[PDB]
Amino acid sequence: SLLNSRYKLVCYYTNWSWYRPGIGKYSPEDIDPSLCTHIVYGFAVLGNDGLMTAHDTWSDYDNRFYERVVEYKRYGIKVSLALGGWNDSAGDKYSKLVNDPAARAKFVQHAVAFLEKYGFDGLDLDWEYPKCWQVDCSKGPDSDKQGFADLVHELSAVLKPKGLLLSAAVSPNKMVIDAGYDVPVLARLLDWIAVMTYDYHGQWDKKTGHVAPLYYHPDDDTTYFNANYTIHYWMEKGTPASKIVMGMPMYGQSFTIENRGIHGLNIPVSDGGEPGEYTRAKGFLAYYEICDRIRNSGWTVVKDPYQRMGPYAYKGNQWVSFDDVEIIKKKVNFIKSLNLGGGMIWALDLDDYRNRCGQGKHPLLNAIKTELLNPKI
Ligand SMILES: *[C@@H]1O[C@H](CO)[C@@H](O)[C@H](O)[C@H]1NC(C)=O
Repeated sequence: SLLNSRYKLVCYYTNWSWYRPGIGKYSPEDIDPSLCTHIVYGFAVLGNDGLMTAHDTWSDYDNRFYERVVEYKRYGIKVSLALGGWNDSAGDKYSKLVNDPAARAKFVQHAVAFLEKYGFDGLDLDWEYPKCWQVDCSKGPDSDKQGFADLVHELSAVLKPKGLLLSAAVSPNKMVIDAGYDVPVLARLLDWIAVMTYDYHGQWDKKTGHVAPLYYHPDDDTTYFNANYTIHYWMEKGTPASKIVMGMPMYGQSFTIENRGIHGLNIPVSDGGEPGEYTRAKGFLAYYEICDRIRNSGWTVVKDPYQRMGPYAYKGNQWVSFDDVEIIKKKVNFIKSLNLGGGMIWALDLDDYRNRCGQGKHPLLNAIKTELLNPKI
């Protein structure tokens, strides 16, 4: 059992996975509580009044999704609510909040009342990102760093005496870490730091690349776009290993490659990949969409014999990089070897929870749990 282990397994739940057809539909009752130590609910958002509020009132309130996920506390799981996410981070509202001490003071008392009203065990901060709004460091003021650090302190001061948790999902990008994070403050105050060691590469690069490399690859344009660099950088900046939980993607980044008759890494790309039937997002495919293309649509799979990264798969002008069970076990061994706090997944609803691909239900997440519980490194 994971609840008896020395590691966390932090599972993100997404309320919008409900709005998918057929086998892609995901509900709170689909959560498998044997596979997580912590569940984080994505997402609440920052309202126009500077107060945390439900993003989807139809699901979160009218259909009681908050209560139906907090349900899983009865199994010994810690259930947190996440604030923010990529879409909520587009503008300046988080910046406006953290640069105004009076706005922070009002937000903090309301936020803890919000958590206690619905029974949440904690708050997860997912601002992407302080200073570098949606990764553009030219947008925000440097004071976002001190503002966010002070917000974390002020939340911790109210949450911790109540026994409530405080965590944050953070950038894997050296640039963002340098510009937006006061790492020693975050490392001291947060119960864990969920490092989003994925989306290193995607359609925005205009060439193919892996969503979540583990180690440096010779063809990389940087030394630092891999999980091994990222995790060591967080520690070098002052983060104890026990506070770090390493993110792992249950999905792939997809590409429409240019017509040049090649299919490897770093080949020119004209657009994101065609949307999947269930996830409906150009450039994105759930694992259960990827594994069906391999099994039943003849996509060719290319694996790294050195295991610096997971596989990629392609057919025609479509190309996708993702993590398979093999590289997942490698990443979890990495986690154990550095004595990190554990692992994190994005997201529950993107793994093959229905056993559509015949490897068993939740093949990626079960691979993580099995390897976390295996004493051998
Ligand atoms: C992982 O990163 C560490 C610290 O940056 C480095 O010493 C080591 O060479 C890396 N491991 C690889 C590339 O396999």
